[PDB]
Amino acid sequence: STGSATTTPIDSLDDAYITPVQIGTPAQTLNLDFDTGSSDLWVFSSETTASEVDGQTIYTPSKSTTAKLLSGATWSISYGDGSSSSGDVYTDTVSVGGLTVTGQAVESAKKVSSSFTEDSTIDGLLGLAFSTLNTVSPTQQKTFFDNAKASLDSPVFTADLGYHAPGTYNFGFIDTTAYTGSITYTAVSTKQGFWEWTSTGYAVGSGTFKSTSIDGIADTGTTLLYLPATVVSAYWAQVSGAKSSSSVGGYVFPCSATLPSFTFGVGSARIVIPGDYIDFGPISTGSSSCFGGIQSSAGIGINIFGDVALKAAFVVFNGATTPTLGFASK
Ligand SMILES: CNCc1cc([N+](=O)[O-])ccc1Cl
Repeated sequence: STGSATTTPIDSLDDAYITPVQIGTPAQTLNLDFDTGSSDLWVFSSETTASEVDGQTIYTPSKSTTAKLLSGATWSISYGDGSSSSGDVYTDTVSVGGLTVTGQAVESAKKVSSSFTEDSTIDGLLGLAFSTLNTVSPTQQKTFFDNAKASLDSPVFTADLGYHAPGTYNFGFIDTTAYTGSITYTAVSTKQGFWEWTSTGYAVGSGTFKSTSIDGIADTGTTLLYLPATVVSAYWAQVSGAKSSSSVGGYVFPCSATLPSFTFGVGSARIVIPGDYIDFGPISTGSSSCFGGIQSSAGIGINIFGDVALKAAFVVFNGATTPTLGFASK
């Protein structure tokens, strides 16, 4: 089997991407944030505290003839940005782009933190990291991809995120028309439950490539590119007037600037992020200070190849017995 679904930016900045997901019978379609940095499929629901729902579409398990309470199971997750959610668990039929999993754990939110409530466009998350990170207790549950894998034509999914435009998540096949050149594959460590890999270096603009190992995670659920402070300082030093602002929480730059590109290495291959992908717009409405799309990972504890980086590539998440990651230009 295969599936193919379009993923759409939630706003004009590509702050996140949403993908429609069918849950239950008859189908209830919710727009979920596909997150290769976590492993829970959770949704706003008829059980979510009413004051914490503000425009989201909710899953109502009592209206699904295939929903069954997973007795005794609960979940609770905290994300790297300080947001959180928790609740109980149903199993139900879940379909993405024509690919159907029966018995998928659907984690129903009883509580969500304020940043989820305030984002009316995101109805939940669909985790695509390794199932060892799934938070369901006392019986840990499998991700949608892990449940689908045995049925897929090939045990892979691909992320093809757009810049200020829709893109595609495919399951079970590699669309050879969706990228240019060849796909370069690189080793993955699953020890932390992430799609963790090692970039071979970077360049700023037209500058020379610096060969240096940069461990980090491929995370579709993170907006920006978080890299070591040395790398980030070298990037922003090429932008007149750019500075790290403690009050804003990262590097800002004059909105009048033209940003240089940023290149990262994948083995001997190179992925070029155009400068415009690094512009996240005014820090507040009407400001001439703009927020940068490359930020320091110092204090996060891990480097994160988020959407800023991934949207410059066609990315293969190869879930074979020994997982690997593939990157191609596009
Ligand atoms: C932006 N804070 C909530 C949030 C977190 C994530 N996350 O992947 O951690 C995704 C979407 C939202 Cl709306």
